[PDB]
Amino acid sequence: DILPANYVVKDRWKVLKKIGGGEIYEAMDLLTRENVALKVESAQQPKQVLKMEVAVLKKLQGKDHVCRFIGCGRNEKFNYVVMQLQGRNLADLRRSQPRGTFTLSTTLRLGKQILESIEAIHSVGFLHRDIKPSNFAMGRLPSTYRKCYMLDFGLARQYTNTTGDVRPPRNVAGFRGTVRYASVNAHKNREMGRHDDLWSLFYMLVEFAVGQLPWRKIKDKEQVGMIKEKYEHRMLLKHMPSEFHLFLDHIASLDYFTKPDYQLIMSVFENSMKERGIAENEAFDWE
Ligand SMILES: COc1cc2ncnc(Nc3cccc(O)c3)c2cc1OC
Repeated sequence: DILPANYVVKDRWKVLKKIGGGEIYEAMDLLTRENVALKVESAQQPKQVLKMEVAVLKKLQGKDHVCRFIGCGRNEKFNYVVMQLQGRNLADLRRSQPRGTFTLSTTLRLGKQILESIEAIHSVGFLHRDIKPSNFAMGRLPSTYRKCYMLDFGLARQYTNTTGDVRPPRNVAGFRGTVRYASVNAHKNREMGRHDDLWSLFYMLVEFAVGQLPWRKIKDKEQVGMIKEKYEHRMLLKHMPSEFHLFLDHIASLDYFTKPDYQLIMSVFENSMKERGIAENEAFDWE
């Protein structure tokens, strides 16, 4: 641990505990009195990622589904970022379910919220590249307990320049993220694009509603990729709503350069809800 418990950052943020490990801590804000999330990076670290995380978090201020930026700093021993602390993550909430599945109501409403977060990061010129259940968390306040938040920009990459031109893909781009929700393109070590974050959303939603993915037990990265490539994705949609074939067909047609049709995907969730009598004001499964 970079920071021991009770350490005070800039005479304001007192360390309570390590939440996930850079390193992420729950801290006490001695000025405002609320608890906050505090992420640190050792100043000696070769590849410096938190400077990029701060840039992403700063460009997203105003958009829904992002933590409020509180502060940041650099010092001789560490670099740090302070942000609004969230609550329960989607991976822990799903494993807490009696069958390890969410209802279609929860799944569809989480899908809408995550897609908005995905379109938001893409609208500021970044790819997330690590879309997975544990990188999304519900709020911890009366005003945020039904809002889903996008977390961890440690694997993000700018896909544009200053003029909004799509930057050239590299010939090979070594994939760094998690295996389970990675698209086939990511497994092939090809430059990831906006469609690859949408592929991850698709695998997440299948898992939420079904409780498992076919490659779940496989640990070897290469084996998972080979199963995914050969796997008939239509078979994943057996117990999923019918419109998801439009979601799957659309993302399968995209390439690195092509801007996705976020409204086509959003209609897929909105029409699946409407055709089942699902309302926005509905209670989530953990409630
Ligand atoms: C209570 O649990 C958590 C609460 C969190 N609250 C805020 N941000 C988080 N992570 C985050 C957000 C933005 C960028 C970044 O690098 C990391 C959190 C992570 C948690 O789990 C570790």
